Amino acid sequence: LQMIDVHQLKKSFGSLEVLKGINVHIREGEVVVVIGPSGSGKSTFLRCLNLLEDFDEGEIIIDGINLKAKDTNLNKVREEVGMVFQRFNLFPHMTVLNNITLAPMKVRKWPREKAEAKAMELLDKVGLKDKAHAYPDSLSGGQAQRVAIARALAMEPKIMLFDEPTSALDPEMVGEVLSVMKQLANEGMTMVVVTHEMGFAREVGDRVLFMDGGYIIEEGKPEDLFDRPQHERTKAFLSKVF
Amino acid sequence: LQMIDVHQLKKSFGSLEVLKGINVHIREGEVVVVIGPSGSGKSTFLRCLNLLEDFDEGEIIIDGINLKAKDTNLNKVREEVGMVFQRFNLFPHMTVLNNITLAPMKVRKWPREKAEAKAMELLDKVGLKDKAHAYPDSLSGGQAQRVAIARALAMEPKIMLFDEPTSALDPEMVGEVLSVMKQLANEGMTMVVVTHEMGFAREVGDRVLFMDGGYIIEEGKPEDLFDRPQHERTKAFLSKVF
Amino acid sequence: LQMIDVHQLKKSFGSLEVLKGINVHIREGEVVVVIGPSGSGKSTFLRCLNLLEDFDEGEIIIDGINLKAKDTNLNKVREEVGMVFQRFNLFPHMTVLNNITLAPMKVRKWPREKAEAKAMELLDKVGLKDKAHAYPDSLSGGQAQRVAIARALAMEPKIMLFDEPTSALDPEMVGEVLSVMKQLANEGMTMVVVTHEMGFAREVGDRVLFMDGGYIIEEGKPEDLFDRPQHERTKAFLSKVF
Amino acid sequence: LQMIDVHQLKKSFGSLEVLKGINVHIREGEVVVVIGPSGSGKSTFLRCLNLLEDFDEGEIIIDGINLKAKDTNLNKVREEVGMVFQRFNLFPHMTVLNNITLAPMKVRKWPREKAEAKAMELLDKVGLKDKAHAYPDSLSGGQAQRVAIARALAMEPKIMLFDEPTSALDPEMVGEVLSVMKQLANEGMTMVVVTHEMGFAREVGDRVLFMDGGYIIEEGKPEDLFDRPQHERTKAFLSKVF
Ligand SMILES: Nc1ncnc2c1ncn2[C@@H]1O[C@H](COP(=O)(O)OP(=O)(O)S)[C@@H](O)[C@H]1O
Ligand SMILES: Nc1ncnc2c1ncn2[C@@H]1O[C@H](COP(=O)(O)OP(=O)(O)S)[C@@H](O)[C@H]1O
Ligand SMILES: Nc1ncnc2c1ncn2[C@@H]1O[C@H](COP(=O)(O)OP(=O)(O)S)[C@@H](O)[C@H]1O
Ligand SMILES: Nc1ncnc2c1ncn2[C@@H]1O[C@H](COP(=O)(O)OP(=O)(O)S)[C@@H](O)[C@H]1O
Repeated sequence: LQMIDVHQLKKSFGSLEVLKGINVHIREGEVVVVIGPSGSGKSTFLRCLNLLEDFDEGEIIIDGINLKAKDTNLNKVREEVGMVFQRFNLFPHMTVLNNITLAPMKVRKWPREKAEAKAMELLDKVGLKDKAHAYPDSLSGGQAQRVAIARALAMEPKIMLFDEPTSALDPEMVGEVLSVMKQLANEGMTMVVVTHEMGFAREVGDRVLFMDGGYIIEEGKPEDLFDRPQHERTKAFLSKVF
Repeated sequence: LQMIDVHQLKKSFGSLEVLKGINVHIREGEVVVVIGPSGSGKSTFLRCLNLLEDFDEGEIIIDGINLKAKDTNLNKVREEVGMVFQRFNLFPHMTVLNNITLAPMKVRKWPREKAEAKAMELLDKVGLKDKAHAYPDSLSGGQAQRVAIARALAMEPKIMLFDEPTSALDPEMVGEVLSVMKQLANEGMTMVVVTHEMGFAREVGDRVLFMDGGYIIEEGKPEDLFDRPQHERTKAFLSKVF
Repeated sequence: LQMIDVHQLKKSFGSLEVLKGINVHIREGEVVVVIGPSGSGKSTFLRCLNLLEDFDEGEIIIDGINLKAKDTNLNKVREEVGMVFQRFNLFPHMTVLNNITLAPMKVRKWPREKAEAKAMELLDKVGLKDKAHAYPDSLSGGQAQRVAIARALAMEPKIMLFDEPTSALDPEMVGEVLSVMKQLANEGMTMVVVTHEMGFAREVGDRVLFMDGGYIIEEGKPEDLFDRPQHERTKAFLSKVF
Repeated sequence: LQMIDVHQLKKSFGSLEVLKGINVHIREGEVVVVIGPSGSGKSTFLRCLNLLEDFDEGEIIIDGINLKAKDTNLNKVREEVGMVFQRFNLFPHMTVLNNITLAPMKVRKWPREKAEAKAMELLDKVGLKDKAHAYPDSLSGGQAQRVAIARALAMEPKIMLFDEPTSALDPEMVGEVLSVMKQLANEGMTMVVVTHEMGFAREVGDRVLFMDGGYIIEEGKPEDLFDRPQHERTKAFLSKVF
């Protein structure tokens, strides 16, 4: 039924409880956009979904695989979840092409040639096939972020997580990244995107999750939550940032 | 998380097992369209959601109310779920106005004045204000189905069930009913619609459920399931519709 | 002057030269019927006149506007040319009415009321006023093709292109479509029609263009070209529709 | 009559309508400054003039060339319009000289000697003739922006666009760049400058365009618009600036 099933997820960092009982259902092929004030645990939530973070209480089931089960291979689960961070996504001492074939070649044992062809295909999809042999330090922010997306997709994941991938870029470079993300959404990839770009949220998001202080205060279709919020805290957040 | 939660639902008629274990998650505000071969249990399924049919196995929770809770709770489920049939939704020997107010007054103990006011606003919603005092025998099939909707809505339900609502209608009379259902969808009503109007599904439906022989064989976004069906039984059914 | 002026038009799809020097003059109000063997470039020619294809060599002037001039707005020219394809002409997720008012409201900025009123006039003209609120999937081939025509005319174009609009229809629904086309011809609309229905060409065509292998082998009034063709290739082709 | 002619321009990202109908007339030789609240669409507007962004409605004509004209023709627009961004204008891994000659040689097919002669002439223009063989990492931010201008100018554009050209600079380095831009203005260049440097605007601008939420709320001579604004939105923004 769901590609991502989260039940009463709780997470603390010592004395500080960040996630206070998150409940989420995301269907395969759905694009879920997460918004909310800072410190609400948006990034922490993504990190949990990417297995970069252990969790205290709750249950997380990815593609029918409970992360707490005996027979669960967490590295295998980590193979089906791709993630793009706000900033440093590439190894600097590696070329674009090699950054992309590294995991597929190691993890999925693809021969160097099967990996590189797939990488050239993803580079073309993001419009940077000509940068295959360049190093990250020579890319613009917008180009590096697109390559970061190609790299994550090279593992052919079932889910793609995005933690404010454009929040850092200058306005000129924002579109080229969102454009790739939109293209990716039209392809049926299950996506979870933390972002402040409400235009992208409305246009390509299937559902929006309003996270505030460790809780999902409201949930709903973009149109319904942005223009018909049902909770004052939601209207509050939406008004102040407008 | 879900207005309608269905788990491993099974329904048999002694020997005949109509529902072979279906699972469904419908969120508040979603419009779900159900399509599939005859004898697949689509209608029986709806009648289980409305407590019109009892089930042998599985679990059903509507708006947080389990369908196996005390009757007193089941009554609120009954009141909160509205349903429109192929035909026969109105009492033929009763005016349009009286058909609409009957249940609110009798069940919700609403007073005459409040019930009629609501009924009149609803007649405006479906475009049949001037038909308030007419009898069903004086309405076209298209106007009768619209009155059926206003009647189901008079109870202020949180969910609206439609079982092939326009199927008994001439093609010329289908649009006006679909138009009203679309308006209801835009207002955020949780809807479960069993229909053959595929165009309507593409425009108004959030998800489509393909049922075949008592099983939910495929589920997905209308465009995805319609244009790029993944399972063979789905493809087979669509090759007869498209 | 000349509603359509094409000089030495050449078109290639890679190393495949499809049109190799097309020359055509079509004055306003003329109904030009294009015939010829398969793969002659008939559809390609129409695609070019509708700006769906960029051409390699030659000139194309639509109502005095050269498509290669620096001050030419190619989009404004596309607004002037309506097209009806052999098959998929309507958005499946929209009603008949909404299919027709989409471009007029979006492109010509007509308020909903002015667009819908004009859409109803056209629906009536094509005899489908009672289908305004129906969806494409509920239409027969014949009805859908007539709505496709109604839709194209909604933009009030100066030219109407038809790529074998009845070739796909059963012989039962061919009539209603040609009928609308005949009525459109009687109204003075400049038309270009690719068709195999030679009965329509003789009756409504002001001129017939015999295309073969990317060249216009012969041109002339229907009677003259069908009854007394001058080129043996023209006679060869006509004797075979026999 | 206008080097830049913009009519009812609209640009949207889903429901987000960034530009809501902009009309702009800029004559050859005028210097137009654009000011306004963040999110008004100032940068998006400039990106439309340089064919970096595509638009939904209305039309743009640059130097008699329409932006919806054939490509081979749009390339001439791209060549005639230069632009300086707030930060990333140069390739950090190549020298000042090579940065300036790159496009001229690659795009305009200018030979090396001609390209370098022009680059040297332009370096004298911006006052960095001794920086020809330096790398961007050895230039102050102010020197780098002056090189960005020389670089944009090497293509001999008819129009120069500036998107907050000095905004990322220390107040101490803002003057040297404004000085170059002032010189460029005295030379008769058509310029569009999105900037917060009001003093510069009063001296160098022929007109000012105040943008607010996708609209050009007010326009006029710098002194008139700044010192005696007519509209409330204009007054409101200015109370935050002066
Ligand atoms: N590793 C670690 N160790 C200790 N504390 C952490 C850690 N990571 C986050 N935090 C804190 O958790 C809160 C949510 O961070 P989050 O970034 O998830 O909030 P948003 O993404 O909503 S801004 C915020 O105070 C972060 O400072
Ligand atoms: N009361 C009763 N008693 C015995 N059998 C019944 C009964 N009611 C239904 N059936 C049968 O259930 C199947 C699904 O009906 P359903 O109408 O749910 O299929 P669809 O809605 O998909 S056409 C089909 O064979 C119906 O003949
Ligand atoms: N997009 C594209 N890409 C590659 N090739 C194409 C394309 N479109 C057409 N062709 C070919 O051009 C020829 C004429 O097609 P045309 O349909 O114009 O011939 P008729 O209309 O006379 S049957 C025939 O081989 C078509 O296969
Ligand atoms: N690619 C993309 N996708 C979605 N939304 C976008 C995109 N690009 C811009 N926008 C938005 O356009 C608005 C104006 O940006 P503009 O930078 O033109 O405002 P100013 O220059 O006035 S600060 C603002 O909300 C920007 O967030």
